[PDB]
Amino acid sequence: PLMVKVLDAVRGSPAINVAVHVFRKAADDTWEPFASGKTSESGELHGLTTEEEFVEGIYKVEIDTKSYWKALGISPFHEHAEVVFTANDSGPRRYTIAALLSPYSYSTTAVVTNP
Amino acid sequence: PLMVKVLDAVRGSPAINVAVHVFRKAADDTWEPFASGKTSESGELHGLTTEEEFVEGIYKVEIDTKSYWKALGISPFHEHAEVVFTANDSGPRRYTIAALLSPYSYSTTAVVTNP
Amino acid sequence: PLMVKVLDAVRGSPAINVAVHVFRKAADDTWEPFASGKTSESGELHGLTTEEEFVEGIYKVEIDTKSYWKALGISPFHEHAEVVFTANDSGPRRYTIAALLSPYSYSTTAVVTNP
Amino acid sequence: PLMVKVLDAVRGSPAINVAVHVFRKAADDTWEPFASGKTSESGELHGLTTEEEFVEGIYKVEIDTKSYWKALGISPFHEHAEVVFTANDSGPRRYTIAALLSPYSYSTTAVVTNP
Ligand SMILES: CN1C(N)=NC(=O)/C1=C/c1cc(Br)c(O)c(Br)c1
Ligand SMILES: CN1C(N)=NC(=O)/C1=C/c1cc(Br)c(O)c(Br)c1
Ligand SMILES: CN1C(N)=NC(=O)/C1=C/c1cc(Br)c(O)c(Br)c1
Ligand SMILES: CN1C(N)=NC(=O)/C1=C/c1cc(Br)c(O)c(Br)c1
Ligand SMILES: CN1C(N)=NC(=O)/C1=C/c1cc(Br)c(O)c(Br)c1
Ligand SMILES: CN1C(N)=NC(=O)/C1=C/c1cc(Br)c(O)c(Br)c1
Repeated sequence: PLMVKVLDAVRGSPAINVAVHVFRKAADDTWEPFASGKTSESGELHGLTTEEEFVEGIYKVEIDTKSYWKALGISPFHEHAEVVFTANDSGPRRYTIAALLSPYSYSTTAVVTNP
Repeated sequence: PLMVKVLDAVRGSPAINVAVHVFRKAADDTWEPFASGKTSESGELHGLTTEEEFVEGIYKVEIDTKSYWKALGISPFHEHAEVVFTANDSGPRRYTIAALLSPYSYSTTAVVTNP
Repeated sequence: PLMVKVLDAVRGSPAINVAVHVFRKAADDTWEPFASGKTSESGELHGLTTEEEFVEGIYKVEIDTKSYWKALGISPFHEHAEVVFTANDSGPRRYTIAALLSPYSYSTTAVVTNP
Repeated sequence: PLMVKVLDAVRGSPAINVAVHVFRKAADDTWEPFASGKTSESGELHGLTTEEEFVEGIYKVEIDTKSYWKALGISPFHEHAEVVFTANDSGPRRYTIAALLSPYSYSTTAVVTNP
């Protein structure tokens, strides 16, 4: 139900080995750890959560962009990219959180499907 | 070797049934028809060409965005989105041409892989 | 030295009356309030800080995109757009933080100039 | 009434000295030259046309992105960025055509205002 995809707009490629941390806003309004991983050779991170565990709520996806650009010898602007959204608030959905990265810019979109 | 993917940034979904026409710049410098199709339920168009036929050159991918937005009752700015690029000019590659659409904006990127 | 500009990709217009909150990372590694305001009729927010006060550090620009869309007869995907970056690490610069908004996507860029 | 602005997502700067060519679709359905220029140090191109001359029609803005990148020690993906749109179909408007450039991606938006 939750997948993250990261692309590199400088090289025209998947962004490989990018670290991702996912949080859920708790009953008390603080950010509780939820899931993490690194992108694959296809720039994708699967297997973050299960349908059962991915209940309605506010989630934060942090994508560690800065370390990615440094490893490539390219000077970056942002510390990371943070995507904060409400999930499943009309019922269970499958989410792809995509990020397209440049050193001084990024784009993020959600593709939300109903099985 | 050539795939086109189209996303809708208003609805957060694949852009389905979007018409695509692909041209190749000919020896004479004019735009010759090459391939066409419509996006699927996943917003993807596969099977445009074969490795054999997809030789080096300048290609144009025209995505008929205007008809897409009209069918949805949303007022659009652009007539279409046109992506013009040189392909295979360091050797054969697999290309994904992605377009993320809004009524008054679009983003396009290429994901270029080497099998 | 710090300006925020916000555009609406649905309407093709400035995003007016968008609330913005700016934080700076403190010596103790928490987010200290730094500046705030709302975008004007041109989608711009000037007058956030002064050259003297805008020293080197990690800054967070929170753009309250959800309320913008909730006001217009949308229900968007994101809670807000956050832009986190290190400022003035090579000396004083002027920063424009731009954001282009759609209901299920946004893009953000920085324009960094040396006066 | 018509302005073009071009930004560089790699450097976080205006894209300076970018060539732009503007065409209008003629009664006979071919592309007639209309206006041209190069972006300034602010990445902007003003003075393309006048209110009197900029009547309703289909316009094409060609932004010569390849030469921009070829000058800088890149070899980009796209030959150019083309933006094709109907102007003034509900009456006279002022248009800013913005483009944010990366080597393998670009985004383009319109800001359309009613003076
Ligand atoms: C379905 N639904 C409606 N109509 N309004 C909601 O807030 C809602 C939430 C929801 C329901 C289930 Br069952 C589920 O597994 C997940 Br996750 C979310
Ligand atoms: C995500 N994205 C953004 N933010 N700008 C884009 O052009 C874009 C494209 C995209 C490309 C592929 Br390929 C893909 O599988 C998915 Br999902 C999205
Ligand atoms: C490989 N190569 C190099 N080094 N410079 C080129 O222009 C080039 C082009 C090319 C070669 C093959 Br065989 C092919 O199937 C495709 Br289509 C493109
Ligand atoms: C100039 N400089 C260099 N070379 N490395 C730095 O970290 C740095 C920081 C800086 C200096 C001044 Br004076 C200033 O007003 C601001 Br604001 C930032
Ligand atoms: C105003 N108007 C309406 N209502 N429908 C149109 O097609 C239209 C076009 C138009 C009118 C003027 Br007078 C003008 O200077 C420019 Br230029 C465009
Ligand atoms: C144009 N644009 C795109 N396509 N993606 C962006 O983030 C973006 C930002 C933009 C930034 C400034 Br500064 C500006 O004056 C204008 Br007019 C637009």
